Amino acid sequence: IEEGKLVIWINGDKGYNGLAEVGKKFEKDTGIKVTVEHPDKLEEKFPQVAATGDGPDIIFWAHDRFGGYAQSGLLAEITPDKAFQDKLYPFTWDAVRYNGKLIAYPIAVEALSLIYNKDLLPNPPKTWEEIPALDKELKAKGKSALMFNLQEPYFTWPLIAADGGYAFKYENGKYDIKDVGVDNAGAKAGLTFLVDLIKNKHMNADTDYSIAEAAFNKGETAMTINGPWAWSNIDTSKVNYGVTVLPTFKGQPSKPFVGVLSAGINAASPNKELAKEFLENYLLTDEGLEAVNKDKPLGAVALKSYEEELAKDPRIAATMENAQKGEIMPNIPQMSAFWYAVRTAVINAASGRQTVDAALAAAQTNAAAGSENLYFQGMATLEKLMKAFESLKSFQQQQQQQQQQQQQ
Ligand SMILES: OC[C@H]1O[C@H](O[C@H]2[C@H](O)[C@@H](O)[C@@H](O)O[C@@H]2CO)[C@H](O)[C@@H](O)[C@@H]1O
Repeated sequence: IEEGKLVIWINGDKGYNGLAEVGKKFEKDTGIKVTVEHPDKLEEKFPQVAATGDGPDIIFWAHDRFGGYAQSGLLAEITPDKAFQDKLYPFTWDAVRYNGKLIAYPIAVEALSLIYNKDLLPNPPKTWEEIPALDKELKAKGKSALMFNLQEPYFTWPLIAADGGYAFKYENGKYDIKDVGVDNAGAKAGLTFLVDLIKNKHMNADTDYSIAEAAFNKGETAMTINGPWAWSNIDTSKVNYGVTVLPTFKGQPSKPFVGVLSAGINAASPNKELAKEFLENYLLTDEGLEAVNKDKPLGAVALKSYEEELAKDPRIAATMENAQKGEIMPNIPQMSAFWYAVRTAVINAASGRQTVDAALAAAQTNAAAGSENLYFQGMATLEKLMKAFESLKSFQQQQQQQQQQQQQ
């Protein structure tokens, strides 16, 4: 990878130009090309391209995926003096800490909130169960109650989790890597509620990120579930919008997974020296954040000096309310598998393709398995077994036939 550039990948829903403004200031001072890019599904791409001349120097993602990448030795260790570490809240350092080493620089705390249209809904609903009633209402008025991305379990998870669904059990400060609360009763109850919305045409399993965004912005649905990055496009559509706590289900709080947006450094990179300089000296400063937060919000930020300001903004105050009630994502390498399972479990359940009981039954077993790396060789084994057992039945039958034809 050409030394004396910085190539940065960051997800497209994020303030990608805000950050590219920061790579200008850097270029001004250092005279270094900073190239911000946003390829679709970077979380999946990075590991394929890492150790190559087309790897990124820096990669932005929530902390969850980084332990994955860390295990595979794709991230360089970051070694910043404690004076610096004191600039940002510790718990953010905690998120990017794997086998006691730091692997990314924390940037932003992200939690989904309930974004609602203050016109169509003067009062937004305090509970999930209120919502079918509020669709009857707005179905009539040509509108819809609620629309959020079903195609990512990030958004579906707060509901599942709400009656004590969990990914991997935390006990003795470690994650019990074979104990998984996807197919537990409250998780089952969570998903069953959501399928019942789809069953009763109160929501539509088609719904992708784009559509949900269109609908709320174009004033067609009273509610979405999203994070602060979404906020900038809704300002634009001048939709009078509030940003509140997600509603209780079975009178328990919605428990979103809380990502920490984090900037890891490609262990392949020659510019690890520069990468650190950029992130510490330019991005993680009240200037370089304000540069992004203006483009598309970071929501709540790792950097304390700035977050002190942003906290007053009662949207970011509501974002932290949701987080407080939710849970920080594990950063274990198993999360990749867990995510895949639940994506599919929720798809299948909402498409009808599988019962709720059946979908989570699988996600359980598949998440506990640890890796999506075995699906091919597994499915091949499974056929091999199926085809054998069929052969066995076939033989039972030729034998029983052959015995009837000797009794004659
Ligand atoms: O949907 C599963 C998905 O959840 C998380 O991804 C979030 C994350 O908080 C942000 O990076 C933001 O861009 O939106 C994403 C949701 O689509 C996990 O970080 C990710 O691994 C997982 O695939």
